Amino acid sequence: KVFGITGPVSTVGATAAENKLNDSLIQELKKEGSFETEQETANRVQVLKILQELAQRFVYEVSKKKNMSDGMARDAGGKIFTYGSYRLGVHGPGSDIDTLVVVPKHVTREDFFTVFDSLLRERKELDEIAPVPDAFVPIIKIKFSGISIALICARLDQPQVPLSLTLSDKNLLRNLDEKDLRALNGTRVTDEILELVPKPNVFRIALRAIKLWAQRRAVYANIFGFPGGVAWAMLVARICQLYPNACSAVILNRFFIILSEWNWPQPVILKPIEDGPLQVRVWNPKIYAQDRSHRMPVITPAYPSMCATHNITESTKKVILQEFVRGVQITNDIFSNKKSWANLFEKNDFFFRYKFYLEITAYTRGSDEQHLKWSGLVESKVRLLVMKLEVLAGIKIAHPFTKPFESSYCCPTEDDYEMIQDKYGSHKTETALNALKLVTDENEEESIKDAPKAYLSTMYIGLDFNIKVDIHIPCTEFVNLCRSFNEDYGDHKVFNLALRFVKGYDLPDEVFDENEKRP
RNA sequence: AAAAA
Ligand SMILES: Nc1ncnc2c1ncn2[C@@H]1O[C@H](COP(=O)(O)OP(=O)(O)OP(=O)(O)O)[C@@H](O)[C@H]1O
Ligand SMILES: [Mg+2]
Repeated sequence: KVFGITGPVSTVGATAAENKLNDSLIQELKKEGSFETEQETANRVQVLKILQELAQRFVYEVSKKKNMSDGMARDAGGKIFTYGSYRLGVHGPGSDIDTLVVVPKHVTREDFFTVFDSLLRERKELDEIAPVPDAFVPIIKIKFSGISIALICARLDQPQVPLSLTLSDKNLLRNLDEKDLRALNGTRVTDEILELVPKPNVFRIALRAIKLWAQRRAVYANIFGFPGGVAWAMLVARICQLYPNACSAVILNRFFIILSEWNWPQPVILKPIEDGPLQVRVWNPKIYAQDRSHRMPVITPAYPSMCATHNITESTKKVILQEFVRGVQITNDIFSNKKSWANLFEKNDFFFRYKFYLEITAYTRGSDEQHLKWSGLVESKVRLLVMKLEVLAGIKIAHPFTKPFESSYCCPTEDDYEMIQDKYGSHKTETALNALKLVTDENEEESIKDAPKAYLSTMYIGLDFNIKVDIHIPCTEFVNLCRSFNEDYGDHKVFNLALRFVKGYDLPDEVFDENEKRP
């Protein structure tokens, strides 16, 4: 049993004391809501039934539009595969379902963003929709029967996709567009990770703990330059390979030690990187300057191997490492009977730890869908601002928080919209925004539900200075950069973007939870 | 072609 590219660090098995801490770890995971209910799971499976119905109808309808016979259009098939954390079996109650739609050659992504998009919109169950056709991997994001779904589409080079099709055959990848290869590899990567760990259930528990920890410590969000689900999965998988007989609790301790001691940017790799024909691009820092720039590379096992942490910046690297060091101290303390699992999973203090914050607000006076598009675009560029800021001589760190803050306002007139852009983002002025603000208290209320809305999504970057530092160049670049995608958001009567420098004590109330109090 | 699954 060779798992991975080296032998194990240790084949020593778990002691009674370690197994006791493993039992306690699992109980803390349960208490903290790591595992969804049976009903919640049933709800996911029901969505998957509908998505398959839609996928096949999608392929049939496209086929017919391309003048194929009734019988041939049916034979074209189409199917779905899960991928991501639900397929891996480490999802929680709040996790999305990642769904890959596999379609034959005559069905393209333009079809996906027109016909399949159309089919989703017919559904009474559709709560939200935000198509993102221009992304490294194009996606339709939806909320369906209250469940977040991520939908991507891979076009195979064959006339038919039978329901029985599997993705094991590497021949299926021949000559495929880069975007489709990435799509198919969502599913293939999950399956290979499970193949590459000595004890899948030890791996699953350890990963559930790392997902909870990373969420709590605010080091989980691919979009903002932190590792996402697959990067965290592969990191845990590597530790599992190195300690094949350890319990999950011990894997956590070793995870923090090994990854804090790791000689970054040496890559984390789960299996020898497969060579392909010269037509196919594989992660290789010797050939590609871009790959050489990856700060903490975590490489997917599925051919062709890619880096799952391209978005990591100098600042987010420093934060991840700080958190690993904390993990070492706390897990050691847990194993020496001084601390609890609860201590490890304690919430971050992002909004207490810096003197200064840069506040980024995307405004939309329009539909919820328009706001999802605009705010999604802006959110996707925040890491670019982080990178521009962190290279400025006077900046010690530019630390992005991992989730936007959403709010909406009743906004009957053009003048009201201009007022909202004035008063928001400062605790000094934020009380004046009410009572236009929508709350879970009065949202049911006919006047509130019926009113035109202005929507806000606000992101924060924590700032620490090497010292006033002039930050106008990165900020102005960012403002202008977002505007040009392309002319879709140039209308200032509907879309706006504002950046605000804010000191810690003037941070909005939204930022602090019930248990917490303003500095 | 500034890597939103
Ligand atoms: N940056 C990336 N590099 C490589 N593959 C990725 C990347 N981001 C997403 N994926 C693929 O898409 C899948 C789903 O992405 P998603 O962001 O939903 O993460 P996940 O693993 O499902 O975890 P969770 O949804 O619980 O946060 C991943 O598991 C992975 O296979
Ligand atoms: Mg997911």
